[PDB]
Amino acid sequence: DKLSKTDWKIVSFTTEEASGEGSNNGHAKHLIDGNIETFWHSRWQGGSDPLPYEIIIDMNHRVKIAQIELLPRGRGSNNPIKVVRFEASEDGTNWESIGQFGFTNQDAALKYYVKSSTARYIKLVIPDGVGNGTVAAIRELDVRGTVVN
Repeated sequence: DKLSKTDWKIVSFTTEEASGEGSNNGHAKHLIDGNIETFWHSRWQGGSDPLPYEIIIDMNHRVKIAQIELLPRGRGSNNPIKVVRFEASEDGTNWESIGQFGFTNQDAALKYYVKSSTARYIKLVIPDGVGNGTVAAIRELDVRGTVVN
């Protein structure tokens, strides 16, 4: 029961790879395009960007969030993210932490049982100081929950 991402938009991001993966891969928008074969990648071409990394998504729906999933690059790639965090916001300005979790570069989705929260906006954070590096790649972010009418 993953929610439809068709209305989701990227608000902002710290870093993406806009050139090195071609026009149709590597960008922040590739996190939410529903395409398993594309991924957001942190910048590598022309040099890296320093941690922390964030990506803010406007779902364009208000959602009571039950779980968030991340689908790793996997496939034997170097993608050594260790720790991820999520934040959520009703209004886009006031943010709450909804949990910190582990990451491993497996092929199956990672399922994150976040703090129960209601939000229009979500934020993926790859923090500094916890042994993450500057190499990060994620095929999909998904949300399980219920749209508020």
